[PDB]
Amino acid sequence: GSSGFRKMAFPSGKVEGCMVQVTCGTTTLNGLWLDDVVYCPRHVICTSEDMLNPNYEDLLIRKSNHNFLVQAGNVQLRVIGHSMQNCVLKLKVDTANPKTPKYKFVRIQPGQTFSVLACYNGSPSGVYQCAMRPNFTIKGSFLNGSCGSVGFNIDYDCVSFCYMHHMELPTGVHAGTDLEGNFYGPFVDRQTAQAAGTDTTITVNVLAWLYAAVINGDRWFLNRFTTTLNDFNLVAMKYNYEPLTQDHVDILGPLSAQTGIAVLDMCASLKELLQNGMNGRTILGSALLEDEFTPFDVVRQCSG
Amino acid sequence: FRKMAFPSGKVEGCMVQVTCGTTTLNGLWLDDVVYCPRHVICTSEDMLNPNYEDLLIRKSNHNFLVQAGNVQLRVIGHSMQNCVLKLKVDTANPKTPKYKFVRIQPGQTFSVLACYNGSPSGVYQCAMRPNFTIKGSFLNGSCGSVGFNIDYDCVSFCYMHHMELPTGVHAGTDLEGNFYGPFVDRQTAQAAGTDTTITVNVLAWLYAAVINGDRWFLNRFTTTLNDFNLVAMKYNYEPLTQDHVDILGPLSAQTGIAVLDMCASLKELLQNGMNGRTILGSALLEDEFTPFDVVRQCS
Ligand SMILES: Cn1cnc(Cn2c(=O)c3c(=O)n(C)c(-c4cc(C#N)ccc4Cl)cc3n(Cc3cc(F)c(F)c(F)c3)c2=O)n1
Ligand SMILES: Cn1cnc(Cn2c(=O)c3c(=O)n(C)c(-c4cc(C#N)ccc4Cl)cc3n(Cc3cc(F)c(F)c(F)c3)c2=O)n1
Repeated sequence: GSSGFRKMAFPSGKVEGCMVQVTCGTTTLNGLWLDDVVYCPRHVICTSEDMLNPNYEDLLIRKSNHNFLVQAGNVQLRVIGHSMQNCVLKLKVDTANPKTPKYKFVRIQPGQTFSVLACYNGSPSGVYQCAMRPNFTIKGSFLNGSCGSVGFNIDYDCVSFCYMHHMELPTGVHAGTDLEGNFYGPFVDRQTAQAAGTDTTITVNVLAWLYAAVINGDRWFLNRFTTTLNDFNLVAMKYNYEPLTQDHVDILGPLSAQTGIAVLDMCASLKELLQNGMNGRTILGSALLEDEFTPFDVVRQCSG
Repeated sequence: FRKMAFPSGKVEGCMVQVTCGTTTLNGLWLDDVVYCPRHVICTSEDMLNPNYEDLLIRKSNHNFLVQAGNVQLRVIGHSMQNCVLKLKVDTANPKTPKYKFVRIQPGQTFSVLACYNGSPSGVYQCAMRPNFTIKGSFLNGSCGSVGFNIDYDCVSFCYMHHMELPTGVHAGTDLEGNFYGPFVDRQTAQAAGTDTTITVNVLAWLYAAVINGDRWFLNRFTTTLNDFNLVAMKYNYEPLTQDHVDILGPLSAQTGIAVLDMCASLKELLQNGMNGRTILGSALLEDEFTPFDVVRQCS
């Protein structure tokens, strides 16, 4: 049929050119170097004696510039200023990053997707795509030493940084901040076991992925039941799916036009899947309903 | 575990576009040579069965438009090597990474940088299927996009995309222009043969499950390699080679589970099914993570 379907990340080169390593004493993690400032998680100034409940502002006033070792590949960068914005440490260095891309800091909404460049000791190791969960965690793939890896989207030639990785929660999901240092979700940069709120499924993204499945020739789940938007949302909420808004229906328009399947008709298919299950069948090779592709992700991949 | 691509920056810096007339596709610029599919020299009249030798004889350096963005790179020599065109240019790419060309085996995974008009659009992980296709994601204009692995600072290029087959899977060559599989670069009826399951990767996935403490399927037996291979083929699984056994060695050592004991465990799963149980939260056995991917991603 059409031309295949995969989780796809943005090319990571523009972000790779910004990754550095930041060390405080025995403590090492990753930083992001843009112009003459390096941004990283402030937890780097804590020690194991501090980590349970750090007083960051005490820790920082006791710091000197020379306490921070910033390395870009093989070159050591001189720190000539330091400050802290929320949970992000900013180190001013005496040289600009020549590879600084055009960029913006943005705070993303639950449901939106982004790419993550996982790094260790300042070196990029892998790229993958994630979503901000409705409970403001992310289901990433990160190991010890990934602290400071960033998430982003690319538009034309501009990198929108939206995430900086801080921690792994006990359930194995991940928590972090925007680039102003504000956590997504109710989390705190202390080494304490932290639970997230109950998660829900991102309905508009499931619908977008069902439209991808149709574009790829997988149509077994379609039906002719009718639904209104309100009645679809009542069933959705019953199954811990997020509400679908009229803005969602509008954003699904291009996918609906391309496949000739009305958005509310696709909702009636999803309603049936939620009530009856998949009967051990798959959709796009998946046994589960996938909710980490946005409408934009689908269109870009299947039309653009 | 999840599927990760390699950081794509080293390959991004090698992508260019190649145009002949009104036809444009992607090329790879390493040192002073640009590599691209030779299909670029065909017209819509040539496509069913092109005479590539003839079409190339009629080409001169001045007929090829190579661009890095809007910047044209002057072509100073051309040749064809199997199904790849090689265009020598007058500028060595200053972003050339350390690199090798390698030809991979079925089962091996790699990252694809999908590009359109020389501009990278996205990166994803893929496996070479046993039928020598990939289940990629590509649109028209993606011809010449490449697949690669990175080891330390070195980029091992293993795939250059040529075409989509009627089932929507993809076919291409190595960087010496030799197709994976029986495919040819012309618009004919060619079809992917029936595919099979990549046994060595399933085994690596079971090892990953064990490492993470998910070990219910470890049965009390062992098997010979021959008996396992004969049973595997009955379930449309690939037979294991001696090289597969060897690449499983680091996971076998890490878990203390002999390769042939894990084979016996998989044999029971094939013969009996899951009983409704899951492995790593999946009712399905995954066959697109290699033993390297498990090592790479658990560490
Ligand atoms: C398994 N895994 C998956 N993702 C991760 C990411 N990941 C790391 O990369 C990492 C690291 O590299 N490092 C280095 C430290 C660290 C340890 C000490 C000590 N003793 C002091 C400072 C730090 Cl930053 C903590 C880290 N932590 C714990 C942590 C991180 C925080 F920013 C935080 F505010 C908090 F309260 C706790 C972490 O979660 N791990
Ligand atoms: C939906 N989709 C998914 N993957 C793709 C990749 N994809 C392209 O990107 C693409 C392209 O960009 N282009 C430009 C051409 C093209 C057309 C003409 C004409 N007329 C002449 C030369 C070429 Cl290279 C053919 C292409 N083809 C067809 C093709 C490509 C071959 F190299 C080949 F040997 C063959 F016999 C047939 C293709 O498959 N498309």
